[PDB]
Amino acid sequence: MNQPPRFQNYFFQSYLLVYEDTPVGTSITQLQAVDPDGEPLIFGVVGEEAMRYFAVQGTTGVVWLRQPLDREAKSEMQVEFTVSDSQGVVKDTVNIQIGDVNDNAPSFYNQPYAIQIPENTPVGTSVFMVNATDPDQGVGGSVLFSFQPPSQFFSIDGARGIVTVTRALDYETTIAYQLTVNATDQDKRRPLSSLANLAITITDIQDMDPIFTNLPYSTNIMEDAPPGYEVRKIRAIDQDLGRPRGIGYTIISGNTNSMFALDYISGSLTVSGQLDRENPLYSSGFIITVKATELNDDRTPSSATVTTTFTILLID
Ligand SMILES: [Ca+2]
Ligand SMILES: [Ca+2]
Ligand SMILES: [Ca+2]
Ligand SMILES: [Ca+2]
Ligand SMILES: [Ca+2]
Ligand SMILES: [Ca+2]
Ligand SMILES: [Ca+2]
Repeated sequence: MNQPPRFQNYFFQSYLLVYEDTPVGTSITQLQAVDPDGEPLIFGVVGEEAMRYFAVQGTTGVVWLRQPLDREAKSEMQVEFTVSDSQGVVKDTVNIQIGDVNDNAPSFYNQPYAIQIPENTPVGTSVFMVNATDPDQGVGGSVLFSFQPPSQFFSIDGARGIVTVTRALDYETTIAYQLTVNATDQDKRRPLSSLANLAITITDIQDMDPIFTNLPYSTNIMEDAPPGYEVRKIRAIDQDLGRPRGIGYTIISGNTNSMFALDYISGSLTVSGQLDRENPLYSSGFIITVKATELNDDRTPSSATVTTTFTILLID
């Protein structure tokens, strides 16, 4: 009594691994069967998808790949093979798993990457997160982030891609950082990587005292010089250039007999009294000190001040 053949390959009970990089023409396996009748057998494969991907040599059982594979497109196939004798056909299904190779670089997303942060951001603070996927499996899909070149002022966490400030920032030294993030997969035979720019703008904070312009201020004037005559226009600026504050100008000392007047807003230092060169109160001249004070929006004084001391002499 003729008996139908039986397939034997382990992979009918489990899966047949075919790596995605297998070239067209490669023999991916050989079907094996037993039949008790001393009779030739014919091997093949059925189904439109399977017959397009695989060729079976009728006579030997050898299975060949007809078509290129791509795990990231299709990771898996159900495939029915057949073995035939003089009596009929036997069919069994095989789950064919498409094995992964590291053939994709990491991809950044949510670009462009840029942030604005103020110069007083504390060391330790996390200011950005990069995002990247890699569709490969295992270590070939595991991403490590780093800065190339590395930064003295920022770090990025290898696994999480979180950027932190690692040294005190300062608008007065550096207003912009152009950093470069690297994303590398962990596949040790063939690693792959890609790059993204990260733009960090720095923002100004009031942390600089004002400073006097056009120094020095020591001036000689005619002893005859009348009331209203401008000795000098005094000028100071907020060194915080991003959102400067107004300045208030005062005379602190040495203005003997209220001889001079200093306009609070304009800095115009003028003669107010009648000059008398040899009066014993000021025969040596005037050693005047002047203060510029940064003002709050609402015109009340701040603590940011600067003083300069200069001499006014009187001439024949
Ligand atoms: Ca048979
Ligand atoms: Ca692929
Ligand atoms: Ca990869
Ligand atoms: Ca892959
Ligand atoms: Ca600063
Ligand atoms: Ca500042
Ligand atoms: Ca200031």
